[PDB]
Amino acid sequence: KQIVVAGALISRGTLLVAQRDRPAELAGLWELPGGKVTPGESDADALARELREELGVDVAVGERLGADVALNDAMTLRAYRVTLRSGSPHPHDHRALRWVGADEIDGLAWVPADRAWVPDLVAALSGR
Repeated sequence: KQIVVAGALISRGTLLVAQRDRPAELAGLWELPGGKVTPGESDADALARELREELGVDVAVGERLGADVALNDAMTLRAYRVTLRSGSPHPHDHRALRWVGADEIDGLAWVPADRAWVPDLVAALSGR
C-alpha cells in the first residue's frame, strides 16, 4: 500500500483544519492536511515536508491519531498529531484554514475519508 499521511496540528486545545479547493467533489470540505509519502521517506519526513509545502510551517511529528483509513486496496491514510515549531500557517493549495475547538469539530463538513476521526480529534482536544 502507498501511504498518505495527514497532520492534526494541535495548539492549546485547538486544531488546524484546512478547506479543500479541489477536486470538485471535495472542494469546500474540510480536512487534516497532508499527502503521499514519496519513496524513501519516513512518515514523519513526508508529513513535515507536506505541511512545509502546503502551510509554510515546520512541525514536530508525534503520535498516531485515530485508525488508519483504507482509501483503496492500494492506499492507506494515516493521521499523526503534530505541533507547531516554526512559521504561521497560510493556505497555499487550500481554499481556507481555520482553528477549531472541541465543540466545533463535529459540525464541520469533513472530507469523507476524515469523518471517522472526529471522535478521536475531539478526545485529543479534550485530553480524553
